[PDB]
Amino acid sequence: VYDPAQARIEAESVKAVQEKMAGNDDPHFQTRATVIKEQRAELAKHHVSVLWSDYFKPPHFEKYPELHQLVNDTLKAMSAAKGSKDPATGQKALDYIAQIDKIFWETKK
Amino acid sequence: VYDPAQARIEAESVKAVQEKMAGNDDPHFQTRATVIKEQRAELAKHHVSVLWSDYFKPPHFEKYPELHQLVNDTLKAMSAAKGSKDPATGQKALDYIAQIDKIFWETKKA
Amino acid sequence: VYDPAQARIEAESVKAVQEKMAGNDDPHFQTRATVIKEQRAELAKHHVSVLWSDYFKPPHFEKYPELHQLVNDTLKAMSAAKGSKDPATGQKALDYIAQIDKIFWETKKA
Amino acid sequence: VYDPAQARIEAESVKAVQEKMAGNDDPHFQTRATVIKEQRAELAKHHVSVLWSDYFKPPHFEKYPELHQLVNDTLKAMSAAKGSKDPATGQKALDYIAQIDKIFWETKK
Amino acid sequence: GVYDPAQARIEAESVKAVQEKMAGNDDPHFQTRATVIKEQRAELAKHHVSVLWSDYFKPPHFEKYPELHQLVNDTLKAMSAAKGSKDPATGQKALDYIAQIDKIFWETKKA
Amino acid sequence: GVYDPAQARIEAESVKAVQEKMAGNDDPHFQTRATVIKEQRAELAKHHVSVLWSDYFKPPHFEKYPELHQLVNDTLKAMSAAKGSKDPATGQKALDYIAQIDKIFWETKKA
Repeated sequence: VYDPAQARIEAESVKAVQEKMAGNDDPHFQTRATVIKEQRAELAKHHVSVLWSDYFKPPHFEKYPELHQLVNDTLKAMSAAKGSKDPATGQKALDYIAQIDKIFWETKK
Repeated sequence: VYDPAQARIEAESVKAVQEKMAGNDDPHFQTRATVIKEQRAELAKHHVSVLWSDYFKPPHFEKYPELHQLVNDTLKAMSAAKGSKDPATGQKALDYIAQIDKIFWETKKA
Repeated sequence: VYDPAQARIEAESVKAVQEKMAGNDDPHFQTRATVIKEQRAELAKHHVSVLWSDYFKPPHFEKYPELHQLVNDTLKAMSAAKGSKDPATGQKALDYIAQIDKIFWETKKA
Repeated sequence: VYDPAQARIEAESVKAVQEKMAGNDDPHFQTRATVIKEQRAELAKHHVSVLWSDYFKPPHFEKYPELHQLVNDTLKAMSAAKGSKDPATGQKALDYIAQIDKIFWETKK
Repeated sequence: GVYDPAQARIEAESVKAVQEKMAGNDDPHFQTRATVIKEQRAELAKHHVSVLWSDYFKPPHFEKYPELHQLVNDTLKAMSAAKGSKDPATGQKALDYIAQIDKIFWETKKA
Repeated sequence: GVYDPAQARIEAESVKAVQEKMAGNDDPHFQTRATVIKEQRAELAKHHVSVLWSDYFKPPHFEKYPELHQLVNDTLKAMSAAKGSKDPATGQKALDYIAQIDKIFWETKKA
């Protein structure tokens, strides 16, 4: 059922929207890309938060003690991106989702 | 950016919920699982629709004359699964999404 | 029960918001109206989609071979309106919905 | 922009779902029709509440003094229907929306 | 289940909090984000206020307090004005209105 | 804008309120409606608790209170158990957990 792919696609969409904000400076487009970035950001946050609450059971946290702070930093990096036009912040959020994805599949093997 | 993975994952939750409905008889669980199935089914229907309306542009409908119908047959297979406890109806929906995933990537490479 | 009135009313909010964007220059209002236009546009797109997936059954697609495309052209006309301040793009979307409303009722009588 | 047609279609859907609950007694269908009835009911309530807050301006209330309690009774009748399997409660909610619709069009003339 | 205007107050306190942050800044991005947040939080403030009126407040509450109907409407309208404005004063007018509904709320929990 | 666990508490108080109404009744319709409401309100309780953890609580709050991370996870999981159960005791376990996060919340508003 669970997959971090839903967090990736929404966060891949945040960076995509940020790259497009650089090559167009029209007020209407800027506003629209801010409305979509806020929605896609909160959705990415939800999917990451769900992985932490509903999937990762108590023995997983005893196995990877840094997981708790990682999920928090992932959510926080995504909130920074939600507030930024810089694609690097969206990529920081993607790099943070990749770390969770690595740990996620290491619990399916 | 789009990816039919969003539809598949939500459709995979439907078949998984249908299967959990056969190993438990408790009225409260049957009720909860029905609510969840109704939620993920309409979410899967949303993701399939969005692909069709926002991703798939006119050159794709000319290259794939069957695409229009494949999407409608998926949305209806998923509506069937939404009102069925049978894991097969959910597996039928997943198989239609698999046909959309194949066409999707053939338009991403070249 | 279904009715394309739900799509038309939300699409009518889009054209009305586009028109209000031409008589005011205030940055805050342009911003608010853009947010609202993005909201009602996707709501209109939802109502058009739901007609196509849940109401329109296979005998309708055989009777109207152009229905599949009419719905996709509406969803795209509405996506154009969503990213345009031009009242015409919103009126183009309303005109496509009007073609869906005509076909809708022809299948309700007989 | 505003139209009570959105409240009608959702409340016409509540009565429709209640009629179908009478001709089928299978636990799965009953649960599904309860999930759809709860959603369609809250949506009907929202559209009626919006007509009252966003459309009807202060001179309209000075013109029809019974409007305030009508909108409340409409919302309450719809909450009774949300809780009932009886189609008559859904029709009571529809009859109450018809009264608002009558007053609505009498403000457009 | 359980109702409380504290839900309406917090989403309405968010509208004023956003309007105060819009005064010291000028950045096209920050201004836009605040408007998106103000539109959503004001619409949520309007939902909670409407819920108390329909779902919580029963018919005798309308006889005992005849002013309640017009008060809830003026709160919802004040919250629409706050949604449309950038001025913290219109956001505070809605908090003043919610405070009045809050006073009537706890009076009925005593009844 | 402004955060408060009172949002999490009320949606979590609704879960227990629903579970108590499920005990005295047996009606197939009333039982179903309560389950739909319990699923929605518990999922909303889980949202607010998650929001406080990511959006409100900053990094020094995690150093000062090292137990916070596991507490929020156990609250979210306790709320998942309440969502799955009909017993008011599991709905109260989540209120006990939220009460602990509430204590830590007001301590940081003093800091």
